[PDB]
Amino acid sequence: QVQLQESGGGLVQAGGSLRLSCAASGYISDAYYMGWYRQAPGKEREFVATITHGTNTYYADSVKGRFTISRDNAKNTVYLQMNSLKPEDTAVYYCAVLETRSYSFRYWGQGTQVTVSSLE
Ligand SMILES: [K+]
Ligand SMILES: [K+]
Ligand SMILES: [K+]
Ligand SMILES: [K+]
Repeated sequence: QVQLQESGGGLVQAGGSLRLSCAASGYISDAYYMGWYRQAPGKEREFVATITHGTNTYYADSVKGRFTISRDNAKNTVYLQMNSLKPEDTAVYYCAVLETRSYSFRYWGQGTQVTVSSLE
């Protein structure tokens, strides 16, 4: 039903910063989760961060202390601020919504590529 659209991917230096955003085309309950996942070369997709109730967050340990998730409730948009970027953060980043009526359905965006370069 609702369409999720990521923006902000690109090519960034190791140690750099990048901010992704994901806007939904319809109303998302403040009590649903909006989150980020990523899929790196040769690996399965993995959880990155999620947020609900405006400010209640959870991060994968691989990114905790480097990435920040935030959310604008009115605008149905979630954001992923990346700092201290590492080459191992290179991946396609996908935003997702998890409904909390029954925790049974997840909705996915189309993905945005983030490439962290080790070349100086
Ligand atoms: K809160
Ligand atoms: K927390
Ligand atoms: K909303
Ligand atoms: K450089």
